[PDB]
Amino acid sequence: KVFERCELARTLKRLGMDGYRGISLANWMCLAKWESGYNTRATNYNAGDRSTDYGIFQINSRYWCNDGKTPGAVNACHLSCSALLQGNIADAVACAKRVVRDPQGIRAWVAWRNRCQNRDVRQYVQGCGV
Amino acid sequence: KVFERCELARTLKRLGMDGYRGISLANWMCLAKWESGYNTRATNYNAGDRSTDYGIFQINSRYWCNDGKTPGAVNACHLSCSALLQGNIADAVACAKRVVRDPQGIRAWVAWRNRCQNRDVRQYVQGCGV
Amino acid sequence: KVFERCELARTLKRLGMDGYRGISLANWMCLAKWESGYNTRATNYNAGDRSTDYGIFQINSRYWCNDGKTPGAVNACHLSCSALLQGNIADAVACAKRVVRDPQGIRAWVAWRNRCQNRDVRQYVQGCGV
Amino acid sequence: KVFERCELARTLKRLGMDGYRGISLANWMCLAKWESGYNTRATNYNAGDRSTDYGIFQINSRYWCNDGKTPGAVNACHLSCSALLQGNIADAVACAKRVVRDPQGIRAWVAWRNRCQNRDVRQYVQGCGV
Amino acid sequence: KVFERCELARTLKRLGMDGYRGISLANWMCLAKWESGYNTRATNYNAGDRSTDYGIFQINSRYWCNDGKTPGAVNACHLSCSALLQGNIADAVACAKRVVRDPQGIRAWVAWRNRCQNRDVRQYVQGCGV
Amino acid sequence: KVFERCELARTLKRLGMDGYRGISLANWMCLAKWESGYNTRATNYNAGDRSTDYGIFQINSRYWCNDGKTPGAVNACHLSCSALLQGNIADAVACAKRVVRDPQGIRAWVAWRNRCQNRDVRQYVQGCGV
Amino acid sequence: KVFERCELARTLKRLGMDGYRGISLANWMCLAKWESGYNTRATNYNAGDRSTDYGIFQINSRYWCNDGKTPGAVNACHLSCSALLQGNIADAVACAKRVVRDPQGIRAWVAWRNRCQNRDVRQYVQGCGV
Amino acid sequence: KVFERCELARTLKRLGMDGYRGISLANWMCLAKWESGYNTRATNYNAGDRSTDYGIFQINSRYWCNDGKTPGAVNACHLSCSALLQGNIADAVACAKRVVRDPQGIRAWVAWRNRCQNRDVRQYVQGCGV
Amino acid sequence: KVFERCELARTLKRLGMDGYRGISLANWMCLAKWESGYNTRATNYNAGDRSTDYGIFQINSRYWCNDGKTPGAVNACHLSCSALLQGNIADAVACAKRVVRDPQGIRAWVAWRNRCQNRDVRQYVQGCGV
Repeated sequence: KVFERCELARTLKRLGMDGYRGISLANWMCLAKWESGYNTRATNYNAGDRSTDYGIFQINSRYWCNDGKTPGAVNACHLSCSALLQGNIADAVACAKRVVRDPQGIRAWVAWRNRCQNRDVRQYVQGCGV
Repeated sequence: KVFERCELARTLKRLGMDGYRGISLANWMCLAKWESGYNTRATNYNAGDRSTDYGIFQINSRYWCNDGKTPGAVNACHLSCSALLQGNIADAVACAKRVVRDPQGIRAWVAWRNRCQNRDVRQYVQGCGV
Repeated sequence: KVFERCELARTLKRLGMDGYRGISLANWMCLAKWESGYNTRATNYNAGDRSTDYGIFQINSRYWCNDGKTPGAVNACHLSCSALLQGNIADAVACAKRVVRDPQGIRAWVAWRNRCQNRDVRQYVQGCGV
Repeated sequence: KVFERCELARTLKRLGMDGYRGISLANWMCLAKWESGYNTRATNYNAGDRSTDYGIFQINSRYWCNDGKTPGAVNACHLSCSALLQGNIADAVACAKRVVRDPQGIRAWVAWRNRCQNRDVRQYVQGCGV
Repeated sequence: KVFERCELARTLKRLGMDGYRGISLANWMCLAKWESGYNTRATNYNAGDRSTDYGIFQINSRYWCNDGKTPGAVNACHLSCSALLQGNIADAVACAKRVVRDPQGIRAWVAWRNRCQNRDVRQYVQGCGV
Repeated sequence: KVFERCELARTLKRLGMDGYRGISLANWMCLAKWESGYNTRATNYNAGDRSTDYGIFQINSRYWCNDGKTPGAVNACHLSCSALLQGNIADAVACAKRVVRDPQGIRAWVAWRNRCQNRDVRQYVQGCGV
Repeated sequence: KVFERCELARTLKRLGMDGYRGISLANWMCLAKWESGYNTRATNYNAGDRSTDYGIFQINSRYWCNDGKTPGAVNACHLSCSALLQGNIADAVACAKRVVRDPQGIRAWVAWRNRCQNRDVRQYVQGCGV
Repeated sequence: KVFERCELARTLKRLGMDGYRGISLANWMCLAKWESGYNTRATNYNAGDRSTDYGIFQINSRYWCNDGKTPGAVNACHLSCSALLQGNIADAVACAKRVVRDPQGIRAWVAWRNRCQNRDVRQYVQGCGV
Repeated sequence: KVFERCELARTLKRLGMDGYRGISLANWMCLAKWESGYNTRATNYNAGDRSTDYGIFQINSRYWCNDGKTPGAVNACHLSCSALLQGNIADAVACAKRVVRDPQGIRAWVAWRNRCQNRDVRQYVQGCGV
């Protein structure tokens, strides 16, 4: 028997949660491969009120670029005049007899098992409990 | 028997949750492969009121680019004059005899099993409980 | 027998939930492959009132670009003069004898099983409980 | 026998839920492949009142682009002069002898089984319960 | 026998739900493939009153573009002068001897089974219960 | 029996959580390979109020670049005139007889198992408990 | 029996958590390989209020670069005129008969097991407890 | 029995946590290989209020570079005119008959096991406890 | 029995944590190989308020470089005119019949085990405890 009685108080004006605006979860995972890279800000834990962050506060830019006006026989396969961009330029240009991405192989992800769990995600106010 | 009695109080004016605006969940997962990369801000945990963030607060840009006016025989397969863009430029251009993406292979995802679970996602206020 | 009696109070003016505006769920998943990348903001957990975020607060841009006026024999297969865009430019241009995407393979997703579960998604106020 | 009696109070003025505007669900899933990427904001959990977010607060843009006026023999297969766009430009242009997308393969999704479940999605107020 | 008696109160003025404006559901799923990507805002959980969001608060744009006036032999297969658009430009242009989309393959979705379930979606107020 | 009685107080004016704006989770993982690199800020833990960070506070740039005007026979496979960009330029250009990425191999991810767990993610206020 | 009674006080005006804006988690992991390198700031722990950091406070740059105007037979495979960029330039250019990345090998990730766990992630205020 | 009674005080005005803006976690790991190098600032522990750091406070740069105007037969495979960049230039250029990265070998990551754990991540205020 | 009673005080006005903005963790690891080198600042422990650090306070640079204008037969495989860069230039250029990186070997990471742990990460204020 976890407890005979609670007997918390002889008087009380309230018990419980007012204005609960919180967001709760159990975002745990069980996998074989994760790719979360290629970002401009990442995994930064900032505790405290009135936090602030800026990628670029101010940029007074004037800009000229020329990838053209080329009178030559062959200009090909080229990324050029890229600028003022906040983010990732990935696999931008490819020139090939054959291009492939992520071929999944022969019998390459077979018979893999997961047995992962949690008991509860609970936010509560109780006079006595277990 | 978890408890003989609750006997919490001799007087009370309320018990429970007022104005509950919270969002609860159990977003746990069981998988073999996850790809969540290629972002401009990611996995940043900011505790505290009045938090603020800006990707680019101000940019007074003037800009000229030329990828044309080319009198040459062949200009081909090229990303050019990209600019002022916040995000990801992926697989932008391809020139090939054959192009493929994600071929799924021969017997490449067979007989894989998952047995994953949770008990509850519960936000509550109770006088006594188990 | 979980409990003989509740006997919470001798007097009470209310018990329960007023103005419950919350959104509850069990968004758990069991799968083999997830692709959630290529975003401009992602997985950012901001606790606290009066939070604010801006992708670009202000941009006073003047802009000139030319991908034309080309008197040459062949200008082809090219992404050009892209600008002021917040988001993802993916697989923008392809030039090939053959183009394919996501071929699903031979016997490539066969006999895979899932056995995943949860017990409850419950927001409640009760005097005594189990 | 979970409980002999509830005996919660000798007096009460109410028990239950007033003004319940909440949205409840069990959005759990069991699958083999999920693709939720290519977004401009994603998976951002913002707890707290008076939250605000802007993709672009202000943009005073002046803009000139030219992809034409080309007197050359062949200008072809090209994305050009894209601008001021918030979202995703995917598979925008293709030039090929053959174009295919998502061929589903030979015996490529056969005999796969799911056995996934939940017990309840319940928001309630009860004096005593199990 | 779950309980001998409820005996909740000696006096009561109400029991039940007034003004219930909530929306309840069991949106759980069991499938093999889901594609929910290509959005401009996604999976953002905002708890708290007076939340606000804007895609673009203000844009004072002036704009000139020219994809024409081309005196050349052949201008073809091209997306051009796209602008001020919030959303997705997908598979915009195709030029080919043959174009296909989603061919469903030979015996490619055969004998797949689902056995998924829930017990209840219930919002209730009861004096005692099980 | 964890406790005979709680007997916390003879008088009380409240017990519980007011204005809970916190975000709780169990983001633990069990995997074989993780790639979270290629960022511009990462894993920075900043405790304390009024924290601030800037990627570039101010940049008054004037800029000229030329990758064109080339009268030579063949200019090819080149990234050029990249500038003023905050983020990652990955696999930007490829020129090959064949290009492949992430081939998944023969029997290369087979029979791998996970058995990982947690008991609870719980934020609560209780007079006595276990 | 962990305790006979709590008997904390004869009078009290409150017990619990007000304005909890904290973010809690159990981000522990069990894996075989992690790659978190290639960043511009990393693993910096700054305790104390009013912390500040700048990547580049001010840069008054004037800039000229030329990778063109080349009248020679073959200019190829080259990254050039890169500048004013805060982040990572990885695998920028490749010229080859064959290009591959991350081939996954033969039987190269087979029968690997994880058995990792935690008991709780709990932030709470209780009069007496275990 | 860990304690007969708490008997903390005869009077009290509060017990618990106000304004908790802290971020707690258990980020422990169990693996075989970690690569966290190639950064511009790393593992710097700065205790104390009003901390500040700058990568480059001020740079008044004027700059001219030329990698072109080359009339020679073959200029190839070269990184040139890189400048004013804060971050990592990795694997920038490759010229080869074959290029490979991270081949995963034959039976090279097989039967490896992890059995790692923690008991709790708990921030709390309690009158008496164990 | 760890203690008969706490009997801390006859009067008290508060007990607990106000304004807790701290960030706690258990970042312990168990592995076989770690590579955290190649940085511009590292492992610097600075105790005390008002700490400051600068990579380069001021640089008034004027700069001219030429890697071009080469009329010779073959100029190849060369990093040139690199400048004003704060960070790491790694594996910048490669010219070879074959290039490989990190081949994982034959049976080279097999049967390795970890059994590492911690008991708690706890920040708390309690009248008496164990």
